Formats: sequence, C-alpha cells, structure tokens
Amino acid sequence: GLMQFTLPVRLCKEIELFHFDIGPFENMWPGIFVYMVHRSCGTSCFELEKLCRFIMSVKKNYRRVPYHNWKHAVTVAHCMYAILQNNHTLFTDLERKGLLIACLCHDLDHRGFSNSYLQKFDHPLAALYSTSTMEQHHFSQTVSILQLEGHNIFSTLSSSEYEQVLEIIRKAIIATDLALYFGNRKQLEEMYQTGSLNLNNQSHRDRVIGLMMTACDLCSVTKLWPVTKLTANDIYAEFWAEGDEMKKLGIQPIPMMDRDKKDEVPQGQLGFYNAVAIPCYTTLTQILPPTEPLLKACRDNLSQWEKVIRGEE
Ligand SMILES: CC(C)c1nnc2c(C(=O)NCCc3nc(-c4ccccc4)cn3C)cccn12
Ligand SMILES: [Mg+2]
Ligand SMILES: [Zn+2]
Repeated sequence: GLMQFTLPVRLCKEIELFHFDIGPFENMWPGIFVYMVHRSCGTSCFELEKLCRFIMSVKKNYRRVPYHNWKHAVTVAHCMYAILQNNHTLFTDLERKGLLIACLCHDLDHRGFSNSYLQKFDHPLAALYSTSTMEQHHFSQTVSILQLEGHNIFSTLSSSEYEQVLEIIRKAIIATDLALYFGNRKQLEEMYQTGSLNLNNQSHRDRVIGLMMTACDLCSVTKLWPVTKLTANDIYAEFWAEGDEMKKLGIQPIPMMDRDKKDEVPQGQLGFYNAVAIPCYTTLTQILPPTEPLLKACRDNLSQWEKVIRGEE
C-alpha cells in the first residue's frame, strides 16, 4: 500500500534524463522498472505482487544473446518513461500503463536473428507469421505471460479497457518492425507539414505511438558516446553470427552481417544515422517538442562516428 520504491540519489536524478544508462547490476533492473511505472502511472496502476511476478516471467523469457536481451528491454522501457514524463498531459491512463509494458515485452524470446534469417532458414515462426515474424511472436509471448496464474497485472481493468490496452500493446510491438518504420514516418511527416495531423484521430495516435516505439527501440544511439560505442559491439556480434548462419545456408550475407567486413562499421553506422535514426528523432521532435534531447544526443554520436572515420579516434 504505502510502499514507494526509491533509488540512490545519482539514479533518482539521472533516471529522469533521456541519456540515462541502467548500469551493469542486473538485480536492480526490476526495481528500476517498478520505480518508473510508479512515477509514470501511480502506485495503484498494478497490484505489486502481480507486477513483480510478471517482470520476473518476462525476464526469464529473454535469452542470453549479446544485444536483444533483458537489458535492452529495460533500456527501451526507460526511454519510453523519459518520453511520457516530458509529455505528461498528452497521454491517457491506459496508454501510460500499456506502453511501458509494451517496451519491456517488445523483444520477448528473441533469438538474435532478423525476420530475414527466420524466412531463409524456413523456421516454423516464418510459416505461422509471414510479415513482422519476430514481432508477432513477441506479442504472442506477452499474451502467454499475462495468462499465467497470478500474472494478470490488468485484472482490475473493465472487459473493454482490457481489450483497448492489449490492442495498444499489439500495435506498439508490431511497430518495432523497422520495415514498417519508413512508411510510418513518411506519413507522419506529410501529416505534420500539411497540418492534417490530429491527436484525437485514433489512427493518428497509432502512428505517433509507432514512432515513439522506434525512437525507444533505437535509444542506444542517444546515449553518452562510450555507451553508444560499446552497445554497437553487442549489436554487430548478433549481425555477424547471423552472417555466419547465412553462409552455412550457402548464401552471401549483406555486408552489415559479414564479419570479414568489420573495417566498414563506421561508414555503416553513418548510413544508419542518416537513413534511420536522425529522420526518426527529427520527426519525433516536430510532433513532440520536449523529446529534442534524443535528437541532439543522436546528432552528437553521428559526429562521434564521423570522427572515427577520420582517424581522430
Ligand atoms: C544499437 C541499436 C540502436 C542499433 N544499431 N544498429 C542498429 C540497426 C542497424 O541496421 N545497424 C547496422 C547499420 C549498418 N551497418 C552497415 C555495415 C557495417 C559493417 C560493414 C559494412 C556495412 C551497413 N549498415 C546500414 C537496426 C536496429 C537497431 N540498431
Ligand atoms: Mg525487435
Ligand atoms: Zn528492440
């Protein structure tokens, strides 16, 4: 009832900032997330015994892969917490509840392979889900864990609020398929610029929540340079393992995934900052002005990759 979560002073202050790193102590990630739900939503959004049991079943269903792991899940939820606290009054009680859970669950049971590799391997999940393969699997696993005895954190919601929140989570999670991002942002751009963008239109909200999810998912590019640089080793370690597996199938992987082409990482990160990250955080700042720090930090790390290419580090 009267049981707050508190953090040490440095975390209490730094958790409010977009660039916050959740640190190397795994056993504090759960308390960090609960802290965020309580400040974002209220101490009464979720029955604490159910929330805790949900958090630990979710953790157990992330795998020990280099990048798409439990640490990524809590990183992406933290970024969503930063967005929600800097845009307090633009979001319903249900959106606040659904979106933090959506981020924690958004890569459940990820095996460290692209939708592409599932399809070329002919993995069962590719027959069951022809597009957004892993992301439909991630949502599926969220519903599984919600249905476990003592895990329904949404038990108090009305029959209809329950369906609305699971629909918020489904779209939120589908949106983390980067193939769907390019379309979603082009439309969000055109709607903002012609002035058609309207946040009372539910299909316009959907698109905005979609872009928030891509922002939160990419937030490793908005960290202090040494966090951004080291995280890149993790994500390339998956990409190269996939490359190896593509070669095992008799297929030349794209350069991104070919560990023979390590040399070209800086140029590839440049490409990705220009094609993906900068556009994302640009359009997000236009739509939601207080998210500007994500854009500014992204721009800083781009400049840090330009420096790497010029032999200046
Ligand atoms: C940490 C998080 C935020 C993160 N980082 N990257 C990503 C990507 C992604 O598409 N990355 C690859 C960028 C890239 N590399 C090459 C390359 C490299 C070496 C040799 C040759 C070509 C090419 N291109 C385009 C997707 C989702 C989250 N990501
Ligand atoms: Mg994913
Ligand atoms: Zn992710």
